[PDB]
Amino acid sequence: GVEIETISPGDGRTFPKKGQTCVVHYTGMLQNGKKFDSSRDRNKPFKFRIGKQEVIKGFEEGAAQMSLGQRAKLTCTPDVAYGATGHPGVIPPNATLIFDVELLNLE
Repeated sequence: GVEIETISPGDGRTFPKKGQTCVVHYTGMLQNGKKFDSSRDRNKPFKFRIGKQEVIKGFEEGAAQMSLGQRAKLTCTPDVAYGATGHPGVIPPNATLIFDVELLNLE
């Protein structure tokens, strides 16, 4: 389950498609917890493409449901990202993930 909470401004029409390399200022957040990941710290805004299952499934479905300039807010279910496994040391099992995602992309 991917739930989108978009901070309004953007264009609403430039949607990511297959084979398009896109640029996202993401920001990770644990529900009832602190941050765990941020592109704002490294300031390299994470160039990635669509259609290769590179990212987790909760972040993948929310990427296609945004547009250029928009500022959404993800709520990733445990089963789509790590809730069975848990990323060792960083993500516990059965974790519900929160993301601040802005789509300032190319292509």
